Amino acid sequence: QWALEDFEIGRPLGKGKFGNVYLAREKQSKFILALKVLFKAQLEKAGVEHQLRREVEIQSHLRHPNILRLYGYFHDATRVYLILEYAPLGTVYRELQKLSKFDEQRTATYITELANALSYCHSKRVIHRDIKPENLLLGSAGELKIADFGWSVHAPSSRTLDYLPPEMIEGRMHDEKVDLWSLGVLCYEFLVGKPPFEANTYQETYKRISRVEFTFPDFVTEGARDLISRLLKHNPSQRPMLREVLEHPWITANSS
Ligand SMILES: O=C(Nc1cccc(Nc2nccc(Nc3cccc(C(F)(F)F)c3)n2)c1)C1CC1
Repeated sequence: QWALEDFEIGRPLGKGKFGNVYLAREKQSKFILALKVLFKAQLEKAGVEHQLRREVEIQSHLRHPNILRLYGYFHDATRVYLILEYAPLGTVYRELQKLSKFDEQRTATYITELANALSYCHSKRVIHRDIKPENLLLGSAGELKIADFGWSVHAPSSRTLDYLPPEMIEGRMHDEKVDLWSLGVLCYEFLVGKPPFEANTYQETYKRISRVEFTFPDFVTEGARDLISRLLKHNPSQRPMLREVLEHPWITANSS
């Protein structure tokens, strides 16, 4: 039975959705971890307790080198506390704005690691549906880790905009092919420095996503163009399997 008294709190890592994440050390063992603090009142108001419950259930039970481990949880009067694996090298989000854009080797490596992780998730009937750079963390060896499971629905079939597929914004039926779409958007954003449907406006981004209207800058190689164009199909059925993505020649040539 964990309590706040069991941990020494350190620097704030991030300022989060429903509260900050802190660096923490467990007192007995000196184990370094991340403490995600969520405010109950704000969870009530947003009405996302189910998604939190699913998140907790999913992340505690899944075991993958490219998925951030969840060790446990506890609460008090005002807060819920998530006890998380600490990822030393931060978010791919910060990494992206620091480097501006990624080279093909770094990108294909990240895509490989994500595809492996999502392939595992999909085999356990878990669909992420909230994949984006700020939910992607880097471990001590720079290995990509899915940070959490977001505030999405995770069932095999269900019904910023930048990372959501056309079937999800149009209120249509959506499945595991959502994560393939997200993989296409990430691959584009990694190479270009911005997501393919980015706009100054929500209403415009919505239009871009629905029309699937994006263009490549000249420096995007044909192998990269081929994978991305395969992933960003309007019709989910047309999107490749994660298995095909892992075998794609551009991935093979460039991934570590
Ligand atoms: O800042 C550094 N590293 C760093 C920044 C931010 C986060 C981490 N690690 C980490 N490990 C486990 C979990 C998290 N979670 C987390 C990190 C950042 C933001 C949020 C959000 F937005 F959900 F609150 C959650 N972060 C590590 C240091 C320069 C390299």
